[PDB]
Amino acid sequence: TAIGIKTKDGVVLAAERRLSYGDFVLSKSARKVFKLGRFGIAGAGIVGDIQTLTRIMNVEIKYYEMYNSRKISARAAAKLLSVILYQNKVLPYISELLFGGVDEDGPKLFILDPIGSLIEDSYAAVGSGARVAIGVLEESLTSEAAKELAIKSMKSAVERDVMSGDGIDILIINKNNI
Amino acid sequence: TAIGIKTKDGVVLAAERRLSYGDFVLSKSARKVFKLGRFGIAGAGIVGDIQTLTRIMNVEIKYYEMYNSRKISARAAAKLLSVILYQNKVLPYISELLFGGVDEDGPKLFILDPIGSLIEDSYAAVGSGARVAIGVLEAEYNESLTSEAAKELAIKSMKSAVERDVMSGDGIDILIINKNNIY
Amino acid sequence: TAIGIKTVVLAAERRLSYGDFVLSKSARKVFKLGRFGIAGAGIVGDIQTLTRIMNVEIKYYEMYNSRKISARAAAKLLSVILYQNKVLPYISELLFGGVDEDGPKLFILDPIGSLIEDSYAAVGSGARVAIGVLEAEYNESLTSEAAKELAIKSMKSAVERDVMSGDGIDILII
Amino acid sequence: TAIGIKTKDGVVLAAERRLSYGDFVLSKSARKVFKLGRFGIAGAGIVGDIQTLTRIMNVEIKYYEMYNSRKISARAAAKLLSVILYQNKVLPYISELLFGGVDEDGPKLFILDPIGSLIEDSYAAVGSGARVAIGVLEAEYNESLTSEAAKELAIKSMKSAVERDVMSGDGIDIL
Amino acid sequence: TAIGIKTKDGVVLAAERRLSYGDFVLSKSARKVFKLGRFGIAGAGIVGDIQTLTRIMNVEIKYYEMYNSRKISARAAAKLLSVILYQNKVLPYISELLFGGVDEDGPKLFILDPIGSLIEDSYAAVGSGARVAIGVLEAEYNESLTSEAAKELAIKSMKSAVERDVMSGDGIDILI
Amino acid sequence: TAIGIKTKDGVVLAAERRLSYGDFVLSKSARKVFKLGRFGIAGAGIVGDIQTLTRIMNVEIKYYEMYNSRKISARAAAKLLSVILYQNKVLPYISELLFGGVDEDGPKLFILDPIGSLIEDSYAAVGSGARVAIGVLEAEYNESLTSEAAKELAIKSMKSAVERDVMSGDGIDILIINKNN
Amino acid sequence: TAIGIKTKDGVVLAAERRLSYGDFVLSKSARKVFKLGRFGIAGAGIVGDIQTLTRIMNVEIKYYEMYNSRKISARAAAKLLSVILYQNKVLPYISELLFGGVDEDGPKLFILDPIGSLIEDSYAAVGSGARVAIGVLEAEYNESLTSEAAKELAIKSMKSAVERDVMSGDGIDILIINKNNIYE
Amino acid sequence: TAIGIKTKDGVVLAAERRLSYGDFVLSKSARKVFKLGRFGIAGAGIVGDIQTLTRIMNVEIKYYEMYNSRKISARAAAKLLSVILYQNKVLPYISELLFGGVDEDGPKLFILDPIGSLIEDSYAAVGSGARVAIGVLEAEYNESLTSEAAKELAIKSMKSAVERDVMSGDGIDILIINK
Amino acid sequence: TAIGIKTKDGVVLAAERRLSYGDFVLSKSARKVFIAGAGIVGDIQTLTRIMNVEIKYYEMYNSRKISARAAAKLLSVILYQNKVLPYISELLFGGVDEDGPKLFILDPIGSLIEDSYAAVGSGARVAIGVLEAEYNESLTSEAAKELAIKSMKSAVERDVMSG
Amino acid sequence: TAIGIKTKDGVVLAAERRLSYGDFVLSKSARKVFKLGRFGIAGAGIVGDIQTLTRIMNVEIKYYEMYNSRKISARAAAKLLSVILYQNKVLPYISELLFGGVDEDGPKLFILDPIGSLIEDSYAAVGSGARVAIGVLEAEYNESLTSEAAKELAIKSMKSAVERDVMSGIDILIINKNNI
Amino acid sequence: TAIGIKTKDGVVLAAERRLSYGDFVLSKSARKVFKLGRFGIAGAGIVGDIQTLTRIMNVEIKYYEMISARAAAKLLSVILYQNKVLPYISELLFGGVDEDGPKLFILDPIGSLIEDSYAAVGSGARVAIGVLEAEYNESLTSEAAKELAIKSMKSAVERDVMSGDGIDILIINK
Repeated sequence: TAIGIKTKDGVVLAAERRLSYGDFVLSKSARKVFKLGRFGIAGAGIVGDIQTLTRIMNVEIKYYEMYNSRKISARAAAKLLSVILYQNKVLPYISELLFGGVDEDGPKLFILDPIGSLIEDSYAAVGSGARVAIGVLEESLTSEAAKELAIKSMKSAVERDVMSGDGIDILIINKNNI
Repeated sequence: TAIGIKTKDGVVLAAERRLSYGDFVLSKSARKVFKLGRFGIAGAGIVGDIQTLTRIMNVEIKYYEMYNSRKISARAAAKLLSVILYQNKVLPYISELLFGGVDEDGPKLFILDPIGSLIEDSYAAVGSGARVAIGVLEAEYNESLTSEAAKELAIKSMKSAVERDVMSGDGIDILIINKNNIY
Repeated sequence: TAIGIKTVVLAAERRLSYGDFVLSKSARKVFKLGRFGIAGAGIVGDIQTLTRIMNVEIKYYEMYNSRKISARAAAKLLSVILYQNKVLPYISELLFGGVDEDGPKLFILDPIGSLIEDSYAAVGSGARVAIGVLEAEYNESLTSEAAKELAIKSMKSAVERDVMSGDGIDILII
Repeated sequence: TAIGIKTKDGVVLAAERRLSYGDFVLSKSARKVFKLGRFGIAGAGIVGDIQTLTRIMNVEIKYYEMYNSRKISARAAAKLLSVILYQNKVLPYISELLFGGVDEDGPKLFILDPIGSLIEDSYAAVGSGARVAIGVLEAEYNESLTSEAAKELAIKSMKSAVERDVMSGDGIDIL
Repeated sequence: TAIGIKTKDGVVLAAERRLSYGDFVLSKSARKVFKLGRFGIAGAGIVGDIQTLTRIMNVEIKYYEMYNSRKISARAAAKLLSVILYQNKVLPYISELLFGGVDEDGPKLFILDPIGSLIEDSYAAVGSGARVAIGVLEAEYNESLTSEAAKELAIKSMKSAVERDVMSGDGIDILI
Repeated sequence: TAIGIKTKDGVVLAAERRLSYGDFVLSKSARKVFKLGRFGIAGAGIVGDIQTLTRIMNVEIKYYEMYNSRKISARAAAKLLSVILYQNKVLPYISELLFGGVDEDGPKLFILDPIGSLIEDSYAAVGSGARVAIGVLEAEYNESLTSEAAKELAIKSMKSAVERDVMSGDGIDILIINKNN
Repeated sequence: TAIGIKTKDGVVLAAERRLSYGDFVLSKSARKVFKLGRFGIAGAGIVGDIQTLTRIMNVEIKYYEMYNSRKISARAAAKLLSVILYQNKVLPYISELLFGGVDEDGPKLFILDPIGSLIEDSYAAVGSGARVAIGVLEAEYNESLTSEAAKELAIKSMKSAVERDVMSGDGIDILIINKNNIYE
Repeated sequence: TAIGIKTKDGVVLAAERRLSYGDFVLSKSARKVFKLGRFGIAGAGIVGDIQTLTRIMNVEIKYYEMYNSRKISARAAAKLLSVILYQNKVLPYISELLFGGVDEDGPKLFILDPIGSLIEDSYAAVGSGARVAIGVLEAEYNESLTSEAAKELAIKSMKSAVERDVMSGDGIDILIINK
Repeated sequence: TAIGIKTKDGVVLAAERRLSYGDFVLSKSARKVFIAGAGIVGDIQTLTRIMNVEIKYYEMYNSRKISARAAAKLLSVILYQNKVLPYISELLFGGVDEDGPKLFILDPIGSLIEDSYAAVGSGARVAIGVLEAEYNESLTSEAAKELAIKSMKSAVERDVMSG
Repeated sequence: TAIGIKTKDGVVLAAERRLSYGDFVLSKSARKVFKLGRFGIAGAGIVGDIQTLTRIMNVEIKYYEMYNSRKISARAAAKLLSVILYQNKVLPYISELLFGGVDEDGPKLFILDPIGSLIEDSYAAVGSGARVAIGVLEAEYNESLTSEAAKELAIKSMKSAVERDVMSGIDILIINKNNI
Repeated sequence: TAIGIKTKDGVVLAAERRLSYGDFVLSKSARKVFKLGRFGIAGAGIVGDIQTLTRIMNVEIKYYEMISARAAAKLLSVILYQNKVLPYISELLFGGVDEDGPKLFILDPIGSLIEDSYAAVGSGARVAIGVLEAEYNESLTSEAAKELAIKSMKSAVERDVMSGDGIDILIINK
């Protein structure tokens, strides 16, 4: 479970903090939301694929940024991450991802598949309880009101999905704040 | 998930109130602990098999009680329930059960399989999170307990099973059987 | 079965059984690396070769960069070692425990290579049973030898209720 | 796991008291040894089949004893129990059994399969750790034993099966 | 079937001499115990994997002894043999092995899996009738044995495995 | 493993005394040779099917003998046993059988399948090591034998099957069918 | 079907001359016994694997004999053939083989599997009717035989396998192998 | 393997006497040709099905002959045997059969399947080596044969099937059926 | 279906000219005699062409023509190197050398067999039956032609895949 | 292989006489065309199902004809045979059938499936080579034919199926007015 | 479905113009007949394999020319045969006229070359060859064989579900 909400003021991301293999909870504290620089990503699936994609993307974000000195935007990093997922089509990174940032064009939110398909959409959820959470979600918002909408939708997914626990990490992309 | 704890002069039963088919919770309030009269049962598995077994056993407890002028002993109702489970071995009632009561011989607690095997034991758990809950019971066990201390032990073990089993959850029903009353 | 408790205390079984038959009553599943210790469950040969590879590459890092390796660094290294062989995964779930200048650190590793930081954990067959005991009695302000006693109670519960675990249990204090 | 030992006048039975479905122990106290009169039986497998076979055989032991007025001989109850196992060949009672008693012919010990094959042997074990336990019996079985020395032999063999078979591993009763 | 017994003065190994594919015995004389110096190994499984492992390990024991001036230790040859088993994990040498030797640290006995897991234990058995034979060992095992009393214990345990295992019988191979 | 040898003097049957499920021996003493009275049978396969077929055939031998006052022809008991095996074709008695007796027509030896096919033959073996044992019989069998020479041939052939078949055991049971015993 | 018998004098090999695919005989004359010079091999299984192993081993026998100036010991050719079978474990030569020769150590007989396991034994049979034929050998063998008496034992055992195995049949190819000469 | 040859003198049947389960011969003397009186049958397949079909057909031939007081035509016994095979379609008698006899209409030879299909033909073979044996028959067939010349043709065809089929061979049983 | 017959002086080969995939005839005129074998047509055609090239190979280098035994061992190795993906075709190889008439049977694995009379393919069972009835070692070339016509005609009447 | 041709005067049926199980011909003379009375049937599939259906239908034709004094209209015998095929849906008679006759309504030709579906048509083929044979029928087929010209069309179509189908390898019966 | 008919001194080719995946027609106009200079080919199967074989063969015809029908057929048999592991899933008809005379050829996805006159290929080929087997002549004219190809293809249209609605014809008289 992971939720992104697109506001005029920015992009809000939030996801669970639970990992369970099979029917058994291994950890009540597994971070599924990660911040780099200005952008936040958060996804669901196997944790190791998501963690290595946060680390690979952090390296190559620094690659372009030390090369150009003009920080990358959201679309540029999205197409990069779509190619990184797509080159390994034979052995796919088993993870659906949400990519969120704010550019000079405006706030941008992105949906990525394990094959590497890039989708623009305003509001989205990804994972086990995503069905339930998008139901709660189903254009003129504020950043902290969208936080409260994300808490309501994530709380609904907690009550009705067996794989989504607590944690409910919240992250606010602004152009203005960490 | 369902837990029975045997105390000297009393049996404590407790189980979840959560039903989920697949990966999706259909109901936050599904009763898995039932009282019959003299005695109480609680099990885990498919809900419809458990409910029809509460109803069939309720009927035949009244059958024995109206005829033979003696009240039911827990061993007699257990052997009856083992035969009812065992006659339908070809199409088994998919449910593991805990049978709890108090007779003149003393407190009695019973474990039942879908085939119909009867086991005498002091403490037991049944279902998805039973592994986790018996762990808590295996830490804190004495033969010399009180009824309300065993209530708190059942709350601790069921709370551990809530935090670490995906199939268990929201709510806990507790039936308390001292020799005097059953509430 | 293997248990880590963050105060870091690690403890695991010493029993190996293939199928329904015990081959050995003395199979070490806890290994020392200086001020580090790991312990895991699964196939023994994957765990032993991972103790040996990680010992070599800890010495690799320590001889080049001239300081003691961070537990996070050895964990991220071990996640890559598990992850490069995704086609033929090292069939073993691992617990990584150490103390750095940032503080005590405990880590959970999967055969794919996912890194998790948690306070208390168990891994293996009887882990379900053992985490139950830990969930009943764990909070954040413990001492090292009281957590040893908690690990003896939790591992003993897993001995009585898991067919794959039992016999003796190793205990390490970090 | 269940062990029978034949002594020149007397039969010793012993078995586990642990039931585990899958990799998880449901009960530390599951009776697998039963008494039916002057003699007794004990087997391994599914518990419900064993319990209903103790009860059915108990009923029909009383059947023969009431109607024919003489007592069950152990060969007669064994051939009866082989037919009870054999009529249900389509849906077999999933349980291997040890039948032990003493007749005027002498001590008699019997092995029964879920199909219903009857075997008379001196020493036997049945179940998961039976392989291990029969090893202990083959080291130290001789035809001239006493009852309580064979009790100690049964404790040694069952203790070996406890340490090297993951199935059971609790108290062991002795008949 | 192969049995190792650890005594305070040394290590005793013993195994079958029977090979049967399917339900049919091809040979009444198939050696499954091999001597490599002061090192005995003996294992069970496919014979060709065991035979090629005796020859490869014999070569590389000579490799270490010629290059690294000292003689070789049993822990070193065991870790070597674990790596040899582990490099071929994709196509595993289908054989469970017992590695036995004596070093200056003392008597050492070792169990190896086709994946390559190394285990130190006092007494062990490996193969079809190993279940039966370890039963005999679990009955009367003392840490304080003599070499020839442990020989007689190995004969009793191997004889039990002969009478109750269809795959192992009529073999007299005892190494120390 | 079970061997029948047809002599002019009579019929000799012999079989193992070993039962092993899987790779593990359950019993060193499992009787696979049974005498019905005038007749003797011995077969291989599942033991429970063989034991219940000895008992059923013993009952129906007594059935025929009490109603007809003629003793049973070995051909008659064989055709009866073929029908008993054949009626249960859906759930076959998993056992190959050797039927041996002596009639006024002479010595008769019979092979039965779990389906119920009846074969008359001089020498035969049935079971796991039967392949090995028939080799010995195919080397050194004659039509003109004596009863005790065929006993020694059966010990040689059964011992060869013991040494080269993992299912066969040490137990050896010998039953010579010739008017007496 | 192929039979080797170890005598104090030498080693005797004999096998069928019948090939049948499925339930149908393609050839009444298929040689399954081959001489390599100074000794012989004979096996059962797929014919093409056996034929290419006779040719490969003949080449590499000539390889060893032209270099090292000493003639070949049967143990060396056996260990060589075990490695040749073992290198192709992924695609095994589907053939069980009997390797027979006489060295200065004495007469030597060898059993080889498609994986490449080498077994030393006195008497052996390999193939479909090997079960039957080893039965005859297990009844009638002794350690003190002569070469031509062991020939007669091989005829009896192969004749039993002809009468009781569907995959074997008419024709027999006996080798007698000695230090002095080699007979057919 | 079983061979029937239709002559305008009589019907000749011949088949093997070998039974092998798997790759191993159980018996060198297993009768697969049976005579029912004036006529005879012979087939291949499982032996127990063939033997019980010889016994059932023998019983019901006596059934028809005792009630109707007249001899049995081969067409009638063939249609009877086709119904007996066909009623048990769920659990088929696993056996292909050759039915041969002579009626007042003339010599008659019949092929039966385990389902129960009846075929009229002159020459036929049934079983493992039947392919080989019909080859010999397809080379040396004539409508105008004698009884003993067709015997030699059956020996040649069965001998070819002995040399080229692993499941057949050993001895050969022949029973002439002129009148 | 393909038949080779070894006579005192000469080898006679004959085979069908029918190809049917499944239950349906695609062609009434498919040449299977060039050597002659049965199986998939494309494997046989490329083996006639490859062997023709390498027959010309040996003849242009070594002053002396191929002996039929040499071309058979060559063709056995060509079949055997591709054991992983076998040329799905059973072949009959027939020629005359100075040693005498030689006839050869080849499997898709590459096993070489020397016999007198042989058949290969669907109706080979039927045709070998005819050969087993009426063969002698002392035949003439044109009498063996008539024997091959009789055996192939029996296989035509009794095999659905030939014609 | 079996072919029916509907002409304005009568119905022509023709089929093979070859039975092969697997890849091997058991018989060069296996009748797959049967005459019942005023009319006839012919089908393809398992021979035993076809033979028992000819015999059952012959019995019940005599059943209807003795109780009702009237020979059966082909539609009535077709609906009967469709019910006979349909009652045994659990264990289907594995055979596709062609039913041909002439009534006072005119010439009638019928196609039957093992389930029991009845189809009215003009020209049809059934079995292995039916694909090939229907091609010949589809080439030039007028509604206005004569009986013996349709015989030659059936010989041409069956001969095409013989040359191009391995399972086939001719019995033809004419049915016009009251002269078979 | 595709039909070639060999007349006196000319090859006539004709095939469908229908493509349907599954039970659904995607296109009523899919060209399955292609012309290459002095001659032409037409086949059935997967369309992409046939189209890439027309283009590859066109390239190598220009390669050799910078021609006989037997040579281009043996080339196409080798092109089909080199890719035996991943076969071009397409059965082809190759038709042309050389100085030896008119030549018609059948190719399999393995690459077997067969020389014959009239012969269909594809789904309805069974039906269409039936029409051809009825009105056989070795002595035909080019336009009478056109009418025979239209009759046979029309029969295959009416009785095959994977054929019809479009029919293109190439004449290799010139």
